Parts: sequence; C-alpha cells; structure tokens
Amino acid sequence: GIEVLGVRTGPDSTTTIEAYLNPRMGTDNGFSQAVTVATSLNPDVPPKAELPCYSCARIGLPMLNEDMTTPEILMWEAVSVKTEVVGVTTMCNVHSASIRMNGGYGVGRPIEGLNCHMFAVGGEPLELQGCVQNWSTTYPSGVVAPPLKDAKAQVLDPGLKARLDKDGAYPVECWCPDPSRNENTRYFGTYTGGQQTPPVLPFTNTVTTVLLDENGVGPLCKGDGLYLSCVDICGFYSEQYSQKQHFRGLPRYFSVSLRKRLVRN
Amino acid sequence: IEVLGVRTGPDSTTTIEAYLNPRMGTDNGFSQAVTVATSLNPDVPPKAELPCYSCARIGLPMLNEDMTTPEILMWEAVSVKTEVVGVTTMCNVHSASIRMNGGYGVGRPIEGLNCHMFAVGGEPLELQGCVQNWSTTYPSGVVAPPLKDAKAQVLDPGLKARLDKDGAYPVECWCPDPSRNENTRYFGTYTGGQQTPPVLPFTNTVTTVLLDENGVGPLCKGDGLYLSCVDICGFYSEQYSQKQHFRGLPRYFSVSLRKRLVRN
Amino acid sequence: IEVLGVRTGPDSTTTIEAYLNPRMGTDNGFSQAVTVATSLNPDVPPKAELPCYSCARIGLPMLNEDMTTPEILMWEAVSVKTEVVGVTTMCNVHSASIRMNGGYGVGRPIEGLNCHMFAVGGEPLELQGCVQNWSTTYPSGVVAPPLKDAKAQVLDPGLKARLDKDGAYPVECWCPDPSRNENTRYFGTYTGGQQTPPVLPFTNTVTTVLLDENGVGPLCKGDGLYLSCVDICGFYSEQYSQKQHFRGLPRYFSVSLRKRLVRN
Amino acid sequence: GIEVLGVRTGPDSTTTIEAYLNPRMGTDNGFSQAVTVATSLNPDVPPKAELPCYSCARIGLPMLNEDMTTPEILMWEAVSVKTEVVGVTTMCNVHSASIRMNGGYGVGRPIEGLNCHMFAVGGEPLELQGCVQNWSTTYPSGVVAPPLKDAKAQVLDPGLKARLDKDGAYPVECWCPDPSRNENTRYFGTYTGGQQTPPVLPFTNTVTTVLLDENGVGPLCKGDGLYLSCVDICGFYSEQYSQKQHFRGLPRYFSVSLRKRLVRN
Amino acid sequence: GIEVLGVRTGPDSTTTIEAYLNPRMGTDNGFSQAVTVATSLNPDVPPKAELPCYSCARIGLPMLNEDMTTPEILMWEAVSVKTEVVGVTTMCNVHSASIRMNGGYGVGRPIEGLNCHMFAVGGEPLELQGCVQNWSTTYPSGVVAPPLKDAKAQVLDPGLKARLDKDGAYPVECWCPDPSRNENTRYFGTYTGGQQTPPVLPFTNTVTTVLLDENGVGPLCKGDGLYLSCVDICGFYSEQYSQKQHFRGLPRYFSVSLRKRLVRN
Ligand SMILES: [Cl-]
Ligand SMILES: [Cl-]
Ligand SMILES: [Cl-]
Ligand SMILES: [Cl-]
Ligand SMILES: [Cl-]
Ligand SMILES: [Cl-]
Ligand SMILES: [Cl-]
Ligand SMILES: [Cl-]
Repeated sequence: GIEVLGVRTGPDSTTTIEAYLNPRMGTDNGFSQAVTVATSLNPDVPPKAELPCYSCARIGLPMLNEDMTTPEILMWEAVSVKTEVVGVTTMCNVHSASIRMNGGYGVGRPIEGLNCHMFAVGGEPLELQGCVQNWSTTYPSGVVAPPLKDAKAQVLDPGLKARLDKDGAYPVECWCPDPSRNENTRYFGTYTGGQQTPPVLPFTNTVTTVLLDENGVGPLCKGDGLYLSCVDICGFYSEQYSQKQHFRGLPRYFSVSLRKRLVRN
Repeated sequence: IEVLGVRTGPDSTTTIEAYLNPRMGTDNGFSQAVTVATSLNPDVPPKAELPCYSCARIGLPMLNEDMTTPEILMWEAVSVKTEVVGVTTMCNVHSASIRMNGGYGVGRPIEGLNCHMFAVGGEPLELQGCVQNWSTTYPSGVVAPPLKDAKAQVLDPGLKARLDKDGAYPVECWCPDPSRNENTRYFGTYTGGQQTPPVLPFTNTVTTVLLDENGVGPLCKGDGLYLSCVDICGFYSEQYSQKQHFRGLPRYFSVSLRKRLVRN
Repeated sequence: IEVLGVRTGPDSTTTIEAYLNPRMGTDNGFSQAVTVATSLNPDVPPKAELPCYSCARIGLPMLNEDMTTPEILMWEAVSVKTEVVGVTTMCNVHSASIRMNGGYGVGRPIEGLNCHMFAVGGEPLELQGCVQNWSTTYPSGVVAPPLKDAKAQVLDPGLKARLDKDGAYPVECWCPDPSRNENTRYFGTYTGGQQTPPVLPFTNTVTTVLLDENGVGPLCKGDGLYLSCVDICGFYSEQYSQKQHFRGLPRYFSVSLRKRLVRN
Repeated sequence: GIEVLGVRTGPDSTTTIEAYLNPRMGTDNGFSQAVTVATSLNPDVPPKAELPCYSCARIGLPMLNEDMTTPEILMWEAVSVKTEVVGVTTMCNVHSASIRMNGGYGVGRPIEGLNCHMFAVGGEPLELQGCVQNWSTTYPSGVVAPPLKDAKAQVLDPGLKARLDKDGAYPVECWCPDPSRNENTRYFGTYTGGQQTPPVLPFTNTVTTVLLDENGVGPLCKGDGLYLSCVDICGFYSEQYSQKQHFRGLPRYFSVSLRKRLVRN
Repeated sequence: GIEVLGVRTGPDSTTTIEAYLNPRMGTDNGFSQAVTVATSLNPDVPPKAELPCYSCARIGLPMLNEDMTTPEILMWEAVSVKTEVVGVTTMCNVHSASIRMNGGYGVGRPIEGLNCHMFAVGGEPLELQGCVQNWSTTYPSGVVAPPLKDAKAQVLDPGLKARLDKDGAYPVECWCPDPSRNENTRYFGTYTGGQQTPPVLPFTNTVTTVLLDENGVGPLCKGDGLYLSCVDICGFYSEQYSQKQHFRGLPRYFSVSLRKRLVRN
C-alpha cells in the first residue's frame, strides 16, 4: 500500500552497496558437522551443527528523511544486483583427504551431490513458508523451525510462516521463500538433487539481474535497510577414512545498485 | 465465443491466488509404499499408491448484472506466476533414507522420475486416457479410463474425460488432451530414469503469459477459474525396508485476470 | 512450382487434426521382446522387434474442379502444433518391471534410447537408406534398403525411398534424406545411451512455423497433407525374464493451412 | 589480402552446392578396426585402421574469370550452409551383436561414449594446429601427423602447422582447427567426452548457419574451389563376445549457398 | 575511477592482439605429476608439481602518450575477444595407456572428470580472493598461497587478497577471481564437478565475447599493457597400470580487438 511517485535524480541520488555473506552450514567455516541419519522417522533428532541455514544481512543505507512529517518522503529503490558465489575454484582440490577414486589409487572425490542455491534482495526481511520432509522431526533449540502439530507441514499449511530475521538460524530444509508474500523482495532459487551429481557453478563479473517489477519499480528499502539473503549448498565432502559426509557451502558476494524514489507518506 | 474489447477502468482487473496440495495417494505429500506386480495380469495398484492430478475451481467475482444482453463480460486469464512450494525440503538427508557411502554417508535425497504440469483454464482440463498396461485393474475411488483392449496403451479417441475431481484422476492413466483444451493452457514436463536428479527452480520473478495468437487468454465460463497440476519430485526410499514412496510438493498460483466483452 | 499470392477471405484457411499410433513392431505401443544376434552374420531381426515410421496422407478440401486454368490453388501448410500423447503413462512403476533397490523398490520406468521425429509435407517424406550392419537380414513385411556392400553403413546415394506405407519402413535402416524433401519440413532428435532418462514435454502452447526463408510452407500436391513421425521413448524391462521391449507413444498433429495461388 | 567490393546480383549470380563426405574412422564403411591400447606411453603404436581422420573435399565451382587481367574479378562467396549428420536413426539398432544389457537378457548397448563433431566451410583448405595427448606416440605410415620432437606437442607448439589437404589422412587426435589462422574458413566443433555418454544427435532440414563475418563477408572461394571438412565420431560399438570397441562415424551432408562477389584484382 | 571521454578514431586507432597461454597443470607440458592424497586434513602437503595454477601474460601495446601530464590522455580499450581452447580433439585419443573400459577389453578411458575453465581480459592484473577447501593445507615452496591462520580461509576472509602477477604460480584451488574488485577486467569462469563427468568442449572461430560494460566501456590498458589470464582443467588422465590420476590442461588462444579511448588525466 505504498503510492510510488517519480524517481529522484541529481547528485548523490544513486549508490552501490557491496556485501558478502559467509555460509551457515551448521558450523561457521563452510562445512556442517558430519551428518547423522535417523534409523526411523521418529525419533529423528538432527543436531544444530548438521543443519544448513539461510544467510541474511540488513545493510544500513544513507538516512533519507530526517523529517517524516511531509506528504512525500524518499526511499532507496534497488534497481539491479550482481552476485557471485566466491571460492568455486576450491572444488578443484582433490588432495585434502576425501574418498579416493579408482579403487583408492586415484584422486579424492571432489565436493559433489545435491546443490541448492538461492539469493534474494528486498526492502524488508524475506518471507518464509514452513515445509518439512518429516513432520515427526525434532528440530534442535537454537534453530527456528515451524511448529509441527500434524503431517500437513509436509505440504502447504498456510499457518506456518516466518520472516528471515536471523542469520544462520532458519534451516533450509524446513523453510522456503513464500511465493504468496514477498511483494517487496525478489528471490531466485535453484535445487539440483541426486546422490553424486556434478556441481555446475559459474563465476563471472559480467551478469546483472534487474530487480524492477512490471511497473518499473524495484524493492523499496523500508527504514533505509537493504535485505540480502542466500544459501549456497555446493554438495558433500566425504571423509576418506570414516566416509562420513559434511555439507559444503560457499560465500556469496552482492553488489546492489540503488536510486532514490519519491513515495506518498 | 465472439471475443470483443477488453473492459478497462476501476475493478476491471483482479489477481487470484491459490495453492493446491499434492495428491500422491495419501494426503500429506507421499504415496503409501509402492507395490509392484510380478506380471501384467493381475496388476492391482492400491489407490494409496497412485499419484493423481490436483485441481481446483475458483469462483470469481460477480461482473454481470444481467446475462440476457447481446454482450456480456467474462474474466480473461492474462498471465500466471506459479511456484512449487517446499523445494528446499529436498535438502533433508537425515530423515531415515538409505545411506550413501556404504551406510556411512548421508541419506539419499528424494530422487528419480519427475513429472511437473500446471494448467490454467476457463473450464475443466480435458484429458485423454492412455495407460502403460491395459490389463491393470484400477482401484475403487479413482477415475480411470475403460480398458476394453490394448489400444488404451496408445491413442483410443473413445477414452476422454474432464479433470473434475481433485485427487481422483491418476497421472499414469490420463494426459492433457491436445485435440481439445481450446480454453486452457497446459505446461508439462516428464524427466524419467531411476535415480535422476530433480531440478527444481523457485523464484517470484517469472510470469507465463496465457494469451493466444489473437491476444485472448482463457475465458472463465460460469465465472470459474480452473487450476490443475501435478508435481512428482521423485521417490523417498525407506532406510530399513528399502520400499519407495512417491513424493509430491504443493504448487502456488497467482493469476492476473481482466474483464473481456464477448457476444452473448 | 511458381508460387504467387496467398488467397485470403472466408474459407481461405483450415486446420487439420490427426493422430498417428506408434508402430514399434506390434499394434499397441510395444515391440515384441527384442532378440540380439551373437555375431554380425547371421543377424535376423523379426518384423515384430523392429520399430517403423508412422505416416498418413490426409485428404484436404478439393481446390480445383478445373485444372486447365493458367493459375490454380494449393493448400499451403504454414504451422503445426504437435504433441506426444501418453507421456504421463511413464509415471507407472507398478506394472511388472525390474525393481530398484535390490528388488524392494518400485519398477524401473521406461528408459534408455529415445528417438523422436515429426514431419509435415505436401508429398511423402523422402528417405535415405543407412544401416549399422550391412549383413543384417531384414524380414519379410518391411521395406529395407538393398544391402549389396558395406557402403550401406555410410552414405550410398543409390539407397533411396519414399515413406509411402505406415508401419513398414524400419527406423534403423532409413533416415530423412537432407538432399531431397524440398516440400517437407522434418524435425528429429536422437538421445542414446543405456538407461538414459527420457525428457518429454507436453504442452498446447508451442507452434512450429513451416514457412521457408521465402515465406512459403509445404504445398499440398493433389490436395494431400503428409504427416510422418516416430516416438521411441525407451525400453520396458520385464521383471522376470529381464527381456526388453521398445515403447513408442502416439503423436497428435494440428496443421494450419491457407490457400496459395500458383502458376499451372 | 583481398579488397572486397560489391555483391554481384542478377540472373546466375547465385548457386547452391550439395555434397556429402563419408566418414574416415580407419576403415572405409563407418567403423574403425577394433581399437588396441598401449600398456605404457612408450611404445604406443596405434595402427592407421584404428585412428579416425578428418573428412575433406574440394568442390569445383563454375569458372568466373576467363580473363584474370581485369582490375576487378569475381569470386564465389559462401553465405550460408545447411548441414546434416546422415544415418542418425541407425543408432536405434540394438540387435546387431553388441554387449547385452540386463546381465545378458536385455537388448544390445547402442553406439555410445565420446562424440566429436566438426564441420567447416571455406575458400581454401582448413588450417590445422598439431597437438597430441602423448608426445611419445608412434603415428603410423599412411597418416600425416605432426613431428613429435619434445613434450611441447602435448600443448601449443606454434611450429606444428598443417593444411587439411587429403581426405582420411589427418588423424583427429593429433590436429585441431588453428584459431590463429582460418581467416577464410568458418569451423564449428563440439567434443562431448566420458565413457558411455549418451550421443545427442539432431536431424532436421530447417536449420541454416550464416557464414558471413562481422563485415558481412563469407568465405571467398580461391581458384573457384569450395572446401568442405568434417568429422562425426558418434561413439563406440562394443562387440558382444570379445568386448573390443570400434569408433563409429556417420556421413555428413552439406548444402552451401554462394553468391558472386566483386574483388580488386 | 577514470572519467572516460570519446573513442579516438582514424588510421591506426584500432589494433588486434593475438596470444596463446600454455597450461600450468604442475609440469610444463599439459599434465600434473601423479596426484597424491592426504589420509587426513593435517598434515596435507600437496607438492607444487600436483597443483594446477592460473596462466597469465601481459602483452605490451603501442605507446600512446609522449606527455603523461596533459589534461586528457589516450588508453587502449579492449572491446571484444575471440578465445579458443586448443587441442580439444586430443581427447579423442583412447589408445595412450589409460584404464581400459569393458573390464579391460575395450578402449582406454578418455580424459574425464572435473572441469574448470576461466578466461579474463583486463587493463591490469586479475584481482584474486583467497579461499581454500582445507585451512590446514601446507602449500608448497614455489607457489603463492593465501596465509592460513584460521578456518575463515575456507569461506570469505576479506584480508586474503592478491593479484595474478606470475604465470604458473597461483594455484586454482586457493584463489578465485575477486568479484569485489576487477572493475577493469572481464572474467568468465565455469566449474563442472563430479567424478567421471564428460568434458563438453566447443571449438569454433565464429564466437566473439564483447568486453564493453553497461556504459559501453571496455577494459582500459594501464601503462599500455593488456592482461590475459586463464585456466583450462579438462579432467583427469588415469594411468592404466598404477591407476594414479593426473590433471590434464589445454592451451588457450586469444584474439583481442582494441581501440584508442580518450580519458581525463
Ligand atoms: Cl528529480
Ligand atoms: Cl562472518
Ligand atoms: Cl489440503
Ligand atoms: Cl490405429
Ligand atoms: Cl550488380
Ligand atoms: Cl566414398
Ligand atoms: Cl576521434
Ligand atoms: Cl610455453
């Protein structure tokens, strides 16, 4: 319910924000703890250190309205983003103690298997819908999980909603971007599953995503905050000896172009 | 229908939002553990093991104060944004699947054959009957084509239906009828194989335009918008038994409509 | 043919709808169980194990009661919408296939090599003979190229035919002739390998335009529209014997035509 | 070299050339001899009959200049090509004595594995750069192979150059199109590797490749010759009993559109 | 930032630079030494001969500015590049002593597995961000590796920066292009992982990459130097007997088209 007026131009009417988000795979430096697997659907008690979570940050922008009593005020409008997964070339490492190919004689398996990549740029926290594979899962304290009162949580229960308002706390497996909300956020997600699937990861500085909607309006930054969200699961690392697996995530870089937009107060 | 001009001005457009939960054979995203015949006859799949199409009819706002005039208005579906919801649930490798690396690694994610379809129309989706095995005995509580001979394994033009009941028309014995559906747009993809990686996008930035060559979208007969889908995402394998279950995910729809004048 | 102007006005356009059922070696979507030679000679594939091209000539409304005038009319095919029918049958994993997960999981779906072709023309599709094994003995009841030497394994320009009989020209010994077919458009894809996932779209929203670089579609000689296809979707494996059968699916065609004036 | 002037139009100013090249996989009829494999890098002595080679032909064009002493002359200019791999549907054969699937009970493996497809259209022979996987390889009598004096032949040694001037004589594995030359040829190549990779082979008569460069100039046919080159390795055939493998290649059709082009003489 | 003025046209205002870079896989001629694999994360001591490194070269350009104090000066602007991996067809070799398919009876495995391809064109050295898979790795004498003082080196530690200023010295696995810098370079990278993944390698002379940014400005060559960078890991070669694996890399050709650009000094 924001009445959007004209773009405000002139000196200092545009700015570019640069930020990076480190991955939250369950521990702080790119890997989950070795993943444990329940023998049945109940009990199913995944430790916090084994659950990849969304990354998020609010970037404070230059204050626009010392006076909020005028019939019009200014908002920062996100018009475009360049975003990069950082450290893709680390997956050329086949010497750091993974399970060896060619019956033990070849190199270590690279990081491989299921991939899940999402980035989002908005003027407020990303809106989430709760959904899980197993409604009987006992989620750990210190992650935010939807309430699991019945099996409808395995499909769409519209009572299960959240905002992505804490970095490294909302597990990827029990929340997805809510397509029924997020009027003021653009999100872009991919999942490529399978067991030992080859990760396919580009890295270029030449690609821009335009964030304008049908009316030529980008996300409008409420309270002069820019909201960045992502997850970048790149596959599993297998330990050579134990053969236990760890999620591997990589950091993401954002460059967001903003302009001043007049709106009705 | 003789299609005339778009009616513009206040309240001439609306957006309909809806979601459809998947009908994989039980109500909460999974089939019952799938059984497999030892021969083509008898072949008796239980209802709880057969994925079915999801469908809904949304009653639309009143737009005609009279239905006897030489022109009337219909809601015209211009575009749709649609999303498979819960794609990130497939990052779960702890909930009691068959373990990789000889039992030492994580559980297999949901994987294998995928079948994704959505449709938006102004009347029920029209189906053509077709089966893999004409000897199959379909269960009580589903709508299956009559199977009188083996031509049901290819195209028997006698085997037609309308998708008019949610969770009742099995995916494996009906497909969208390309000879009908003048007033519905459908979009389907099948990706088969045994352990195939599911590839599932999730974004709020992609719009499908529903206009035909003449610039006319589906026209909502009886002020009904008809949504249909299936989203089989693969199989869940039980760690101990190694039995498999179909997994389906819900689908969200946002449909943009405008008022269209037509000859009555 | 000297092609002149498009004839417009009432009844200047028509749409032809047709379907072709697959010819995999038996009448209802499957080959007989496939046998495999132990050497290149003898190699004697039965007719029931050899997929063949589907084809039909559709009679169009007669245009020229008088064929003596300096100009006459021909039907010109401008576009086609075509669909493989029954794609969703490949969601069936209960009808007696080899079971995954060591016998505990579902049946393998139909998978492996795929070969899909459709063609629309104003005369029969022109074929080039080419085989994998020049020593193959092709059976009675199919049309196969003569095999007098091993050049038949590559391009022997002496080996030509017209697709003039439904279910009679094996796919493996004939391909569309790129040196002919001036008056036919053909569109073919082969995806090989052993257990390869079939990837099969099904939509009513995709149109193929048949106009050449000069804006002219196939011209229907003698008021005949010629439709051809093959749709090998993979192999079905029998649970017990583990023998394999080719699976094919039917194909639907909707062809838009317009009247074109030509010099007589 | 050539100062390019105007396109010559009017009657007889255009022509279409149709040709086919049969594959040269090591024997004349689509297959290599069964392939033998060295136990070490030295000695490594591949027989000619086991080495796929490039196909090539020069097509004579209508003679344009009885008098080659005028200040301007005409050249045939290649503007576009339609090209097709012929015999793709042969790969639906699963009965002709290959290794059987389903533990011997199913159909024969189709032709599968590494694919290499190239076509080229030019106004002079295709220019080649020598490059090998093993500089210790002894190439056979009856093929043209680069001299192998040191291991730089495994990467780029700019001393190792050739012209594709003989059909079925230049092995694919020791020559590639030279990107530093070929000003007057367009080449188009794809390699898809791996062990049992599915071949993906289109066949249509509806696809045209334009051969014009950034200046709107196609290959200019020196001496009224059109030069066609290709290779089409479609994978390996496995013999049911021995399990030895043969390269399989398919023939390629070309239709080339030419127009008369005035040049400075 | 440079204030960019008009393109300078006229005779000698454009030039084309051609160059090739041979790969640096750990030895001089296209292959790493046989790769060794640690049994644990510490110690993990990859020899230099087993670590693929980036290729780079500075190409000297014609000197533009006799007086470097004028209010405007000229810079060479890179507007487009044609780039080719050379030697792709060498991967059709299945005779040179690899592990044999069909249980020893078939041909040798071709080069296959993880691929990593990057090319970059800039007016200064490519800027790098340090990131590793294992912060406990001991990088060898003779390579430039980021300092590894804690596990943040496995994600984005913004302290870990470098410039690609030496050919065959910066390992691919511990450096990636820095998306927070490189304003004056265009880089284009792909990684395709997995164990035995088919390499997919095109080779054509018909494809041009435009290097102009959103404002129509290509990289500007500081000190009249053009900076070229790449890596082309094409997979692993498996030795038939030992079954040890070697990285295989291929050389890359560049053709860069430049024009003179006026800039405010
Ligand atoms: Cl303003
Ligand atoms: Cl941090
Ligand atoms: Cl529900
Ligand atoms: Cl029939
Ligand atoms: Cl002229
Ligand atoms: Cl010949
Ligand atoms: Cl100038
Ligand atoms: Cl060098």
